[PDB]
Amino acid sequence: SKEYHIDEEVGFALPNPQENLPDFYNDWMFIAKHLPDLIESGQLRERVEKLNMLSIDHLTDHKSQRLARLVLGCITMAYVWGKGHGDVRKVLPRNIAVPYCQLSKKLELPPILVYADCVLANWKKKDPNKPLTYENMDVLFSFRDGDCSKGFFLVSLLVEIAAASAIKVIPTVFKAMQMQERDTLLKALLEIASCLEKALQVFHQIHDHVNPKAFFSVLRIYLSGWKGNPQLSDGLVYEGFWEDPKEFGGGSAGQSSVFQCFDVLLGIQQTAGGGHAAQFLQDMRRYMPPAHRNFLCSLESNPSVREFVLSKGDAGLREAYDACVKALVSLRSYHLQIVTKYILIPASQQPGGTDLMNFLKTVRSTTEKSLLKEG
Ligand code: HEM
Ligand SMILES: c1ccc(-c2cnc[nH]2)cc1
Repeated sequence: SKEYHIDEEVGFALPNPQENLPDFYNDWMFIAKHLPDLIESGQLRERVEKLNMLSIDHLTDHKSQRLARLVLGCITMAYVWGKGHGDVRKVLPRNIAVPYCQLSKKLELPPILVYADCVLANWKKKDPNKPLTYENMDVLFSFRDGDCSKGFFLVSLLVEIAAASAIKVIPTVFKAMQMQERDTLLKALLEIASCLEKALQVFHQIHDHVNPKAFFSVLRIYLSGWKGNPQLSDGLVYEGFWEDPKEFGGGSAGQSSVFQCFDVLLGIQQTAGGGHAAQFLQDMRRYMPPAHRNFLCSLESNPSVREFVLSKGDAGLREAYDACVKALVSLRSYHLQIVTKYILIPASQQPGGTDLMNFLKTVRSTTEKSLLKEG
């Protein structure tokens, strides 16, 4: 279980992320902490081009390597996208590309900013004795003033944390199936449903902290990657590390282990078949920390909860199972309504969307298809 790097309180999020690196990395830190100013005044690219190549050896534990990935990922997005108006750099200068690629190799993550960087490791409490609540929290790194990165990253994190309450019930579910403990199983499924239902109320905060225009025209640009992307159609050159340009997708909650883990738990076969949705979410597991992709693989290998419940002729168990599935459907329906507000409407107002909505609707429909009763 410890091999899976799951926290009792914060689940897949990194507990108490580190905020400072060794003084040896001050040159990186200085750029990452001043991105909005450096990007806006046109100083960011020259500063990156001027860095000396720093060795990754003095980053000696997981938390410091994770902070360094966050730093280097944010700087890389700023260097590639610049001021976010379509002037793009196609080559990442060796003095940053090399350590970023070596550090990424060591962490078994791709050399692009991922969800586990900009959400799961990108946070702090304001006051260490107050709860994990939005008002008591902040992000460590933003891209531009007004980009709403705080509201976007933290609300994602707060959903991620609410879902965590359900993760610790998972071994109860499997124990109860194998021990033939019907009441324990039912109580465990109801508890999972309850937490997933709570996570939905958390998502409502998106409307308070994120504004559609800033999201659509700024933050979305900085989180974009270079896979299937016409602005960088062969991907990015990581100078001095690979000879040929490489394609990696940009930051995506398709990379969240929370939602992928409940679909697997419940037998929702989100990654089955050869369709586009299934392959994208399968591919995103490559963008998750290895301990969390290990967790998902081990869930896949357990007896099927859905098969257990379907074979008992037990209405209580069916209804509890269905409450879990329904909770995921309600989350995904609410999320679709967010996407209409934050992407479809802004894109209509500026002087594509259907493929996005069709991906999301495929995943919601696959979830709905798992209901045992029409729920
Ligand atoms: C402004 C708010 C948001 C917008 C515009 C938005 C947009 C999108 C888009 C475009 C995708 C498709 C995948 C991709 O392009 O990378 C997606 C997928 C997804 N988003 Fe969001 N999102 C928002 C907030 C959230 C939050 C707060 C969460 C909670 C962690 C979340 C969880 C998901 C999940 C899990 C997927 C994968 C599909 C699924 O499992 O249903 N999103 N989102
Ligand atoms: C950081 C935080 C959230 C996201 C996201 C939300 N929905 C899809 N991706 C991507 C990066």
